[PDB]
Parts: sequence; structure tokens; C-alpha cells
Amino acid sequence: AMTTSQLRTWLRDWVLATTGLPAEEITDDKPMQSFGLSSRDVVLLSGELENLLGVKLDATIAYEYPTIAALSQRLIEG
Ligand SMILES: CC(C)(COP(=O)(O)O)[C@@H](O)C(=O)NCCC(=O)NCCS
Repeated sequence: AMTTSQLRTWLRDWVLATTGLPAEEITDDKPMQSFGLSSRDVVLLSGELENLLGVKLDATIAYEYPTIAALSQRLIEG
């Protein structure tokens, strides 16, 4: 079982890989809307997290909890 800390790093790493942004633009508290993710990729992230965590999630979960910090808190604490 991942911690919130480990999940925040998984998500920051995913944002970086998915957008090409510099590391300094991706932080735990910035609004996810500022990352320039396509909404296809935002929905794809939910599916990847489903597999990562073994649970069912809303397709739009990352907009619903719109920071890396808030999303990790919600996924680990339900
Ligand atoms: C999340 C989303 C709705 C895409 O939303 P988005 O384009 O805002 O980024 C995607 O998962 C989906 O369900 N459909 C995208 C394309 C589609 O359904 N029809 C194409 C009409 S132009």
C-alpha cells in the first residue's frame, strides 16, 4: 500500500512525463489545470490509477480533487 507521499511522487512523475514541463512547474499544491493536461490524458490518468491502486474511480477524479496533494489524500484515505 502506497503512502500519500509515494502517491504524490507517482503523480508528479506522471505529470512530468505526460506534459514535458520542467520539474519546477509541477508542485504538490499548484492547480492541476495549470499543467496543461489534455482532458483525454486527465481521463487516462484515472484509469492508470485504477490499476495502480486496485479500485474503481470516477473518470474525472483528477479534476474533482484538483491538486496532486488533494488527489493523493483522497485516493489513500478514500
Ligand atoms: C474526457 C473526454 C470527454 C474528453 O474531454 P475533453 O476533450 O475536454 O478534453 C473523453 O474521455 C471522452 O469521453 N470523449 C472525448 C471525445 C468524444 O467523446 N467525442 C468527440 C466529439 S468532437
